[PDB]
Amino acid sequence: TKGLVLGIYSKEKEEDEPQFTSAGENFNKLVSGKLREILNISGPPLKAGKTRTFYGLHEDFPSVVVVGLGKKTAGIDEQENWHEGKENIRAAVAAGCRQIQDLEIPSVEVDPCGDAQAAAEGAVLGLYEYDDLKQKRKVVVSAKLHGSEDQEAWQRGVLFASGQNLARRLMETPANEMTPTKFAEIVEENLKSASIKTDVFIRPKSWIEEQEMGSFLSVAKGSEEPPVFLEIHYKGSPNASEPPLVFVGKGITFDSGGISIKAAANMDLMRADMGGAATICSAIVSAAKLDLPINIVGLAPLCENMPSGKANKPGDVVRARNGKTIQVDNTDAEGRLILADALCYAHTFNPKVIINAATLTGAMDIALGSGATGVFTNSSWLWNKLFEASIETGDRVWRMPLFEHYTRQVIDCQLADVNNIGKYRSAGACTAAAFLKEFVTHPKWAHLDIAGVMTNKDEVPYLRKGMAGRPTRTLIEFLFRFSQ
Amino acid sequence: TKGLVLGIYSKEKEEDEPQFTSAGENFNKLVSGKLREILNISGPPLKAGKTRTFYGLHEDFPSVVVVGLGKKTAGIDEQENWHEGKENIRAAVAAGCRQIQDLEIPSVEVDPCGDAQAAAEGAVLGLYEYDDLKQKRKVVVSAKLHGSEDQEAWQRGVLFASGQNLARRLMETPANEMTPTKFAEIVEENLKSASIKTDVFIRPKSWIEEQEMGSFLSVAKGSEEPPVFLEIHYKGSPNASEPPLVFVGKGITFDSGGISIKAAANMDLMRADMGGAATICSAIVSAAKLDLPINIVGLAPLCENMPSGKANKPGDVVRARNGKTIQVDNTDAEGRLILADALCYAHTFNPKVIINAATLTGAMDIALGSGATGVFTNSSWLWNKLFEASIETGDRVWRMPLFEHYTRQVIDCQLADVNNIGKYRSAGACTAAAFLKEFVTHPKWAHLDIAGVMTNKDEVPYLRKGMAGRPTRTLIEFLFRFSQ
Amino acid sequence: GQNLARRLMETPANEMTPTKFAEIVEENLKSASIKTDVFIRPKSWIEEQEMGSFLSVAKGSEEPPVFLEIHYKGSPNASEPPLVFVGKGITFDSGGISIKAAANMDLMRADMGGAATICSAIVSAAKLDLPINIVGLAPLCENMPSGKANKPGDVVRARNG
Ligand SMILES: CC(C)C[C@H](N)P(=O)(O)O
Ligand SMILES: CC(C)C[C@H](N)P(=O)(O)O
Ligand SMILES: [Zn+2]
Ligand SMILES: [Zn+2]
Ligand SMILES: [Zn+2]
Ligand SMILES: [Zn+2]
Ligand SMILES: [Zn+2]
Ligand SMILES: [Zn+2]
Ligand SMILES: [Zn+2]
Repeated sequence: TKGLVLGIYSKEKEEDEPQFTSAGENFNKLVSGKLREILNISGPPLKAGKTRTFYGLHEDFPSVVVVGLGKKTAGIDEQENWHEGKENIRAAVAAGCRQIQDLEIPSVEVDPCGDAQAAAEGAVLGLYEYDDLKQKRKVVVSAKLHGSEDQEAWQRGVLFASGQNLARRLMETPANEMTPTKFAEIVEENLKSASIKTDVFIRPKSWIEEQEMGSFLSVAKGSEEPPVFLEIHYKGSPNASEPPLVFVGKGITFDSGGISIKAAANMDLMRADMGGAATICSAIVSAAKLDLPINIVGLAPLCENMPSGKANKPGDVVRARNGKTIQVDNTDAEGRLILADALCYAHTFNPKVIINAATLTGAMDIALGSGATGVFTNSSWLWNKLFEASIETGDRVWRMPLFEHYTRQVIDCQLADVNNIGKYRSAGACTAAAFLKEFVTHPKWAHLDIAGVMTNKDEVPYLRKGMAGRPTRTLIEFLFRFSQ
Repeated sequence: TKGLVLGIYSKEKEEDEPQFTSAGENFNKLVSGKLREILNISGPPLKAGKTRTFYGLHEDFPSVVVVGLGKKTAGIDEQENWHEGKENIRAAVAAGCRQIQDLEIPSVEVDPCGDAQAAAEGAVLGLYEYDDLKQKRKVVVSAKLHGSEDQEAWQRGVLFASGQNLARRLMETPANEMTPTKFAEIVEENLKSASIKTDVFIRPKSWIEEQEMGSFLSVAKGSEEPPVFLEIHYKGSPNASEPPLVFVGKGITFDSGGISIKAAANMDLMRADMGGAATICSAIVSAAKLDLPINIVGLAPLCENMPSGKANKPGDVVRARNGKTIQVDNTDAEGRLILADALCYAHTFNPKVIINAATLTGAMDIALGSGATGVFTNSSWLWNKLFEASIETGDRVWRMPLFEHYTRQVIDCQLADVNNIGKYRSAGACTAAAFLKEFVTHPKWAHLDIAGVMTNKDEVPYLRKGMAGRPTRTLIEFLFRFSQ
Repeated sequence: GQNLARRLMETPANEMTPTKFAEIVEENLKSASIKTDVFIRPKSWIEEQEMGSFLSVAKGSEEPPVFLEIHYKGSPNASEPPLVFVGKGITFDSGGISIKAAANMDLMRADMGGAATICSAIVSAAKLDLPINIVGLAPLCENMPSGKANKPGDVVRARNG
């Protein structure tokens, strides 16, 4: 069995009938108008994101799925902050591919729909499913471009989507399999497979100790699982001495909260508390695959946050790499503790920019949910580059404030230089960002709180229910544009 | 007796000693150098917002309070989105006036500190206290400009500050006194006092019924306190037919939650659930006092949300003025219910702009706290005007997303056209804003969720602990600039 | 028959009041067969019957309570003993003074499901022209908090004493 996905646009006012894409009309012409005739017989027009299946139209394609693409000239929607045409394509193609898979068809050719990269993204992201640990699995589908004219664009989409899917795999995998060491080894193999101009160092606890990363170590000690500090280098610039861009990611492989233990309900989702590490590392792997002409460094402190007879205790005071003391009032505000040391270490590379990502606060989820990643930055130039990249990818970002108003609430501390939780519950994501800022002196730093976009139910049409791997594509796009 | 407040700046690198303002140096000369001498003897220099008191320097001023103003040329802070110099002045003058009041002095003269409007704002906002119901009260202080050169600017500051204090009084007053009827009567007397070019309509229940405002009526019926729909007009434009700007404010005089009853802790603060109505009505009163050349209409639905044998019941379906049905899944999401009807009615005036304010969600507090008012708008032009105005006033605003992503979660409704609570618990402020949007078709609409700025502890230096009346001055400034 | 029960249960409580429920059941039963009788008993009858337990629940709300009594006389022998069906008809359950939590309280509009299922079954039995006598009983009211609602610890007297 071989399937075919074809697109059709919504009818414009002066048109007599809705228009097929170039590929759609070519196929219609090939079958002497039978595609149009059957679509007409089937009833109401196909709206954006909807699908309909026609059988036996051609010997090579027993199953043809037509998908609605919406308005043909849909461009950048100033109200939604994204390119609507691309989002329509990703949604439609994903829907069409899911139908092909339900029919248990192993291979499908996909209409480029006027934007091969967007089409490929919808197909690859849409078909993804983490099922390594199940006996019963859906049929494996091999999606390929229909035609031979937009090969580069199609493959670019496959590459961007594959980067996001690696992130999703890492996030979804249960914590007993996805340990700090396993995560580091998987990232290592993918980066090396991407380019030979790479270096990876899986730093052990002894190195972490030598580096005086006391804040990170305090979180790790409660668990029996060994911690590691992942450091990756991609040497893409023609000039070896060119200052690198540095990415930092929160790698808590499992967050139980520690002594300040979490409630039971849905705690399983905390296996994805290493999402910041997953997204930044995956973006670097993709940049390496594309061979972007830039130097990039990735840093990811990795460990578990568990309760035991040697775990962090509320009230304990720990010393960060930069000498600042931190009062650990709540052991479950552990992300900011491991990031304090990683951010400090990031300055040693004399980077052009420092960008960190973390599933940092439940407050961010209460704030924006899965609508957009929250971005706190001291550089409007940096905010604008991230914003522009998100418009292209559809994986949106939204700016959040970095004000002294919030800093004041974390430096007001009984025992130390800074407290790991604010004096109030208000503005949880903002006080968390203020805490991170006390460990940053760089002029171009951006903190991405991705807690709200950790998962997908049905919000992003082209992602099945599960860990989302967002905003991997936005980081890749940012890197591509920066390199140009 | 009379007190005196004088300013001094932080010393600049090239300067030999910190410099007094023009008024401070004049006073020093008047007392033959005794002020500089005593300040030197007293020790460490005065930093921004700090104060020090000197006695017996002059027969007419037994107590002189010197206040730190910070850097003289501090202008717009690109990281904080406000004019820092003005904020420094407001804080310093407020601290100085509080010291004079603690000394029980009834009159104080205030140094204009290079910006008489900011000085007056610091004095008038800083001294304010709602103490009508207390037997023991602080001395009533009469603040006046030291000198006469900048009297016009001083008077302007007193006006802006008085507008905010009216909002504070309305918000702070207990609900058994500040009923829908009382609120309307106070606004009425203040508006007529401000200008004869005004009209006030205190609409009774019978009018609300004739207007088919079923959503608003459903919230009010649970209580025995009569509801009113306050409608005010300010006819400032030279052209009577010039389209007006319309303001709408949530007026819940007390929110117990109704059948979906609230928890007891701090429920007393719900007496300020009419803050949206207070801020927009006070801004209009001030605009009228300023004699701005524009037409403005203010709309404020007012009622209590109480449990009883005839109160809204979860699952009930009500019909809004536009004919759209609403499923009331949670009776405590009452603000969006009353606003639905007010927003529909706002369109009948064929306005240029529609701006509503409301203490709408606890989620907004979790999102940004008291750092800034959240602004949801379909117009980037409108966002920029509000943002620019906020830089001047110091009472900050921060943009929040108005995406279909959030709309989808409120139109997914079991029984009606729209549900009063989202399908999920994430992004509460965003889903609430989406709900409001279903009752708006205007191209220039802005929704201000002021729940997080309802109160002040000590975040804003120049406001004592209590209801804040934010962001009244930002609305007044927006109106002033719009008229120019 | 099942869909009628679904409609009654799904309809919001501000529309599906004790009075409205009784009126819908009435029109459907009379439509089903002429061998029927419908009694929409008011509060005064409930009081005469000394139904103190039922009355204690209803008083907290301003919505009038009713005791719905329906008969289907299908047996050839008029004196044949009937089968009696009884259904709980709480049109909305807020819990009263022992108030419920907010989450999903909207579903309590279906707390009259017992009344809906037995009354609809009787309507259907009548449509089928079954040769039996049947009586349906449905006490209907809301359970709301107020200044005159049932108070924990209160003692009430049922019809049997
Ligand atoms: C819900 C989730 C994003 C919470 C963070 N892992 P925390 O417990 O470190 O705040
Ligand atoms: C805390 C406060 C802002 C809650 C609103 N009054 P709601 O109960 O109407 O959401
Ligand atoms: Zn995982
Ligand atoms: Zn945690
Ligand atoms: Zn965490
Ligand atoms: Zn009040
Ligand atoms: Zn409420
Ligand atoms: Zn409210
Ligand atoms: Zn019902």
